[PDB]
Amino acid sequence: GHKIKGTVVLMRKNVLDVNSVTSVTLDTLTAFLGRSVSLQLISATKADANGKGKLGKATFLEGIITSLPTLGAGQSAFKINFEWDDGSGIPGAFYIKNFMQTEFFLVSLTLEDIPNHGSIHFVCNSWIYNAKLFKSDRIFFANQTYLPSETPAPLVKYREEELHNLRGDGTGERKEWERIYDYDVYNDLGDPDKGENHARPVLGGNDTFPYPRRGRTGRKPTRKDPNSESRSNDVYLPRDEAFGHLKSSDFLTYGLKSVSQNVLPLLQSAFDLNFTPREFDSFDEVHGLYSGGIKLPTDIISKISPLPVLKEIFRTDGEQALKFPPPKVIQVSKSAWMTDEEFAREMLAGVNPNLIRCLKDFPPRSKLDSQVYGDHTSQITKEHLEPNLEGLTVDEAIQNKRLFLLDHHDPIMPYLRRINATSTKAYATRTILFLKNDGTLRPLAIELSLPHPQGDQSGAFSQVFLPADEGVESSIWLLAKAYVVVNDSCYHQLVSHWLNTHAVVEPFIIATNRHLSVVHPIYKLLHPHYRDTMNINGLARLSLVNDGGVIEQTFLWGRYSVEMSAVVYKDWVFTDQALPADLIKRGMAIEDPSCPHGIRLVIEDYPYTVDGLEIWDAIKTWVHEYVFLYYKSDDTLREDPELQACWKELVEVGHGDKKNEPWWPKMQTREELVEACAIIIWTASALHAAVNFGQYPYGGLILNRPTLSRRFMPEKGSAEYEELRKNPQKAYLKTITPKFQTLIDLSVIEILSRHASDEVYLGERDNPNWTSDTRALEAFKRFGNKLAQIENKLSERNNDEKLRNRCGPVQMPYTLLLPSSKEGLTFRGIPNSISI
Ligand SMILES: [Fe+3]
Repeated sequence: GHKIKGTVVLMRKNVLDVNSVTSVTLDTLTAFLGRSVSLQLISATKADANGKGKLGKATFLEGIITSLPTLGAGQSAFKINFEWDDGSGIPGAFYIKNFMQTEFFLVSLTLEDIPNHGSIHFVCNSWIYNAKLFKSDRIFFANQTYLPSETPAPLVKYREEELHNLRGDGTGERKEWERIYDYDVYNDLGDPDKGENHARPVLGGNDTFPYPRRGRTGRKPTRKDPNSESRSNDVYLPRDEAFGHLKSSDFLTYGLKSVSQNVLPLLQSAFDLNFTPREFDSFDEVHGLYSGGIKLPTDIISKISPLPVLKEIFRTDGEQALKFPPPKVIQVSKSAWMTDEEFAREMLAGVNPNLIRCLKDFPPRSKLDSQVYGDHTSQITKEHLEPNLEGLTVDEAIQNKRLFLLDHHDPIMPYLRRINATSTKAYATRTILFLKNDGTLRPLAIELSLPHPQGDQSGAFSQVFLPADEGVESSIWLLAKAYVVVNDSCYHQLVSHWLNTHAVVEPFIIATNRHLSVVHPIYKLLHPHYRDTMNINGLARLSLVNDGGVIEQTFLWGRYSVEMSAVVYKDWVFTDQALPADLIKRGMAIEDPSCPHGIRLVIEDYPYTVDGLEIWDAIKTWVHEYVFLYYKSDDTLREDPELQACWKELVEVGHGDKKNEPWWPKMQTREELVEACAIIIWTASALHAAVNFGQYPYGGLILNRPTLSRRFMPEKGSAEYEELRKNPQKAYLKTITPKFQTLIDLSVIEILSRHASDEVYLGERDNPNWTSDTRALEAFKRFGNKLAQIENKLSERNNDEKLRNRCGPVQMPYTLLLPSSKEGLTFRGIPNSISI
């Protein structure tokens, strides 16, 4: 016959494992070499008795390869030669068995060949556990992308069985070594076994709290409630969805889990004891968090300094102190955050730049049901509006599209009575803003509403606040804006960020692994965009969005945080997530064929939107060229059974509480697929980036983005209005997030706002050689060069002195949508995925 020459690249557990890597020819690789690892090649063109591809001989690893041009940090290569000939046909897949015992990460196999056949490459990227754990061996396919014509006949069944194996069905407790993808509802956030103070409602699968599904973990049900799932310190995810890293430090989720499992208890021990004041007393003390920091006791700066990942996150000085980095919002001016101009600017270029709407009718109305803040309206009046600017009437301002609204009235309202019985004291707020002739936005009125004067039957008890530049009235005004911000923070955290990116995306990763083979073109398109997502979500179920967790302890909606986001999810519409649709729904753009992206913006200098359209367009373009390389006609897409079962399950099961909505694209047209794939990529990439990487740079100062309010507005004559009059900084501080919780927030948002050093960016960036299809490689290249052109374009805008909203009084250039970034707390970079 002949020998096919093989190269296997893999990575040792010790090189990727969090417990080993902390730290980061003696020759360890010898153990991979006797009878330790086998491979068996599978024919793509020659079949057995009943259709299935013929198997070569299981062949063991033969020899260490010291060096190759393409090798790479932490990678080890091994020679292996497969006995094969003309008659065995061409290899298209292979089986690997690891007899070793310790798992390793299989990166790739390269076969240099026989025939006029070129090299066959296989990109595996899978941890291979001990063969005894399996039943049918780990299978990998070559490079070649194939619609489910599935394609080569001898591989058709292997293609289908791999998927059947991945779906696993839906019983059993899920184990570490497994790769089994399925759905469940959010029945695991509570701890009712610890008491019914800790029970939380199940989210999804019901009409009160509909929600996307999450990865099934199959633990045993709680003792006290058989519809909730026992808690574990170890949350399952399909193995391989959990990314390892070569540098200690890039294990960001470790740092998050440790903030709570370790840094928290031992920050109380110097509060719940007493080495540091329990409360801030001036704005100067908040700023010293970035300068000399807080001094702590040696006992406990030794418990929270010699732990993993958290070194390169808090800055020590000599000894005691836990320093924070100065956030960008204060780097040029420490006081600009208080400006009305910066308050309004942040609704266009801030952490949550998503929400503003154009006022179409007046006064603003509520969509709440039968009481009257809400069938009719808001209590802001025409005389409340126009102070120093241009003498248009409200009707004229509206007609000329110059009035805008930030409406945080309806979601918190029905829960206000309850949240206001805790330590939290909160309002439902609306804000009206006006676009000046200078193109910057100005806040004109803030309405602060509470429930049920008497009741919850004709219901709003509201007061309105108007701008003031001097005196007690200007402190009252700063407190009004804070009542707005605390509302905005919470909606940003639970809805714009958690729900709208993390939660909603997860069912797509499940649907995709369950139904599209790794060889499917659509699987390859989308795959980079799911990196580490299920992992970050698995940890947020454990430590972020859970009954005792940091989100419940920090943000306004408290204990009702997650259920409230399920109610918001009642209004979530997939196709309104596309940016252009989002802008039109909010009144922020109008369809217009004259213009650069078919859209004319109201507010031209809206940073998020103007930069985001560029990125949106670039993704849709790439998604179009790709999908039209593979789908010859709309009929070809209607005929794809993997794409159609994937879509069906997504709509019917994954996002199953919305199964009967009318807006779901039917995958009957190639355009509809491009639209859905662009939305998914958008969500996981640029939207998530926009709403996540500005958290520390903007909210790293608690004063600017407080997370909760604890005191009602000082009244009239009272002592607290007199205290306001005397030491307004202290009255400000009494109202917002206390020092303790500020510390935890900062610690968490600091890690969130960082990019790991091994992040993979949109930027044209991908893992290795993911496809042997040269047209797709090329189109992919055109996509990166476009991103590079847009990066220049956007940098040019930040240097355009006429676009004041891009900088503001804070002198903080909007760079969140620049595709490239170096790493760390940067204020930029678009990851392919929701990876933190
Ligand atoms: Fe995130």
